[PDB]
Amino acid sequence: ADLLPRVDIAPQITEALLKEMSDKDWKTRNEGLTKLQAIISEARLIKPSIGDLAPALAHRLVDSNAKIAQTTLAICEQLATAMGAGCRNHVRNLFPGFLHALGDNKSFVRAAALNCINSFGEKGGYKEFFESEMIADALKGGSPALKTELWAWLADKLPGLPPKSVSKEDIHSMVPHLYAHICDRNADVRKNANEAVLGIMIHLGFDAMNRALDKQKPASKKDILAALEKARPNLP
Repeated sequence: ADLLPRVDIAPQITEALLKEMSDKDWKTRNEGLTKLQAIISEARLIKPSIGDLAPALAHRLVDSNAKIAQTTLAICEQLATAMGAGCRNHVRNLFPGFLHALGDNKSFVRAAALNCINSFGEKGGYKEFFESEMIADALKGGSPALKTELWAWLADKLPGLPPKSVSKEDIHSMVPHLYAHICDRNADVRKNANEAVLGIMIHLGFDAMNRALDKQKPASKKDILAALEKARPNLP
């Protein structure tokens, strides 16, 4: 922890607040989030201890009501700012929900989701995103919009992350999806997955990716190998 004065808001995350947040009526859930927003604003800077709030927010990130889901993204961004480095403590709960919102039909929601991701990344470190196959699981069953956004993000971020901040094994888990999506039926997915080849290789290296190609025997081996060969001369 840094040496800033930080308020512990855990005592304010009451059973009643959580119950209101999870009411069957979306307007009532919204009232809960309204109270939550005020709690965070009034504290300004907070400790990482938030009671059972993180799993509660995770459910709201994937709320069946779009307004609630959007409001929750805004609250998570507010939470990141208030918590600073402590936000890494809650990545396992919240990141899957952020990733899922990247698949939204509406660009402003995808943007809010990206902003949450990058806020948590900057404040708590990107290291916690590359664990437990959260990214691979999102890519796996992913909508075209999600795959488009997520490959762009990986292509953008991986080349600038030091190896210590990225689990090699978690990057390995992305490789089958990379090899499929390089050939995706969707032109945006194809473009962005190809752009991510270099970033993946910066962390795994050519030999490991080529071994994966041989072992996994995906379709279009010639095109996958071509992509690996195209990226290699651009490695650091």
